[PDB]
Amino acid sequence: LPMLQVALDNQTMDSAYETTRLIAEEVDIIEVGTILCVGEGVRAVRDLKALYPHKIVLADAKIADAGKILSRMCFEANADWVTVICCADINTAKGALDVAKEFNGDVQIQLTGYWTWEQAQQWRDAGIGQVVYHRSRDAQAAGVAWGEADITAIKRLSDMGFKVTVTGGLALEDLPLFKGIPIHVFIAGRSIRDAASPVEAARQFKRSIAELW
Amino acid sequence: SLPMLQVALDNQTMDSAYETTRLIAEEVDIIEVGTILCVGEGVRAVRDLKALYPHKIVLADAKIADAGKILSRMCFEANADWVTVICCADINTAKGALDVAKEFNGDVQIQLTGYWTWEQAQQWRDAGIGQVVYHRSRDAQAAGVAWGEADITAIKRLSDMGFKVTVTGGLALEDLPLFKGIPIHVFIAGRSIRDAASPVEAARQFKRSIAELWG
Ligand SMILES: O=P(O)(O)OC[C@H](O)[C@@H](O)C(O)NO
Ligand SMILES: O=P(O)(O)OC[C@H](O)[C@@H](O)C(O)NO
Ligand SMILES: [Mg+2]
Ligand SMILES: [Mg+2]
Repeated sequence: LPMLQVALDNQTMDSAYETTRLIAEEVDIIEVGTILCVGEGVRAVRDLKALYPHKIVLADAKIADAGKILSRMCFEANADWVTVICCADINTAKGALDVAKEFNGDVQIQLTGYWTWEQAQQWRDAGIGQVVYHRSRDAQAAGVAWGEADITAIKRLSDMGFKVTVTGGLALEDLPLFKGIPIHVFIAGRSIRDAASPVEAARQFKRSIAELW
Repeated sequence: SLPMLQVALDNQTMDSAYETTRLIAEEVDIIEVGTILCVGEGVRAVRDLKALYPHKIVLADAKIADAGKILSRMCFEANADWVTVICCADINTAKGALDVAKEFNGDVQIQLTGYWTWEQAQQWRDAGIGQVVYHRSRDAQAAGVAWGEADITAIKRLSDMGFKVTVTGGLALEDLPLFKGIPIHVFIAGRSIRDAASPVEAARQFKRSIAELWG
């Protein structure tokens, strides 16, 4: 089954803990959001992995350059996975991946904004096994909806051999769009954190995923 | 005008950054909180460095990729003057960051790290972005990528489009003459200042060379 990931897009640890204290055990992966990485720094990764060592922790650092340096910082803070932004030089993804292997972790390419199919082939040739297909929140706010072009692109990435994560303002009702595709992870940030009942929101996601896959 | 000099504080902790700034804060024009320091310490790095050096321009090199308004606002509430947005970001990300920047009488630079297109550049101009950072990736550098002709051509084209262009990426003193004759807004030096035997003298050498080349 597709795993469920909660995005902790919080500015401070105490704000993040307001969410984790409700739903840490209701999800498979705990993401330190980019907002939290910039707010608190990599202590957020160290702290959350110490709290939830049995969970996969993702540092959503969106690394753009200095792949080995920034990756090592996250992995030394005990991240399982790190993100590299899609426009990074290929050597940045390669550098992050080399460090990830030292820690038995993994690298995901975050597909936020502009990227190309040639770049996608480079990631595959470099040994990258995970991509995050992301509808940007700012695109969403400008009226961009999930659509058939997304489903097509997601299928194409899956066929290239990537494990695909899907994210970007996902609501419970969006899940059936992706049916039949071997999605690795669905991320929910707002739709879990900001729900009247975060526990219900997480359980509904898990229920629906179980129903559909 | 002479190109200004910006120090990149790509340190993992505040105390390491201060080992540099206590030497060169008054020897450079712009103090950058490097992406490595934003990730190492969080946005308190911006707040603390601006409190130390409130007369200096402080750049938060956050390389914002999405959530332009939220991430911009965090940096500006920490008293940043400038923030970076990564070149692949949705155009509405750049716009959102710029909207917030205007509230704080700050500014946004697009960081040209990695892959981007001339269509995207026209979009940034049309959105009201007035600065770009032309960057040779350190990982590209380590893979043997040198500065050269194609860079000069693109930097000129960016300047002609109306951007103030910052040049950065493993710059050494010996690289500066490649850019002579171009109205460069800022040169950034991270490693070549921080890691010098004498950071003060490294900064001063950059300043002397710049004054010779653009004087
Ligand atoms: O479900 P959302 O609130 O859209 O958050 C998930 C998304 O993937 C973010 O964490 C993110 O990385 N935005 O850039
Ligand atoms: O002079 P460097 O050590 O290359 O550092 C300057 C560069 O602009 C970095 O701060 C950076 O942003 N790298 O992505
Ligand atoms: Mg995220
Ligand atoms: Mg920088």
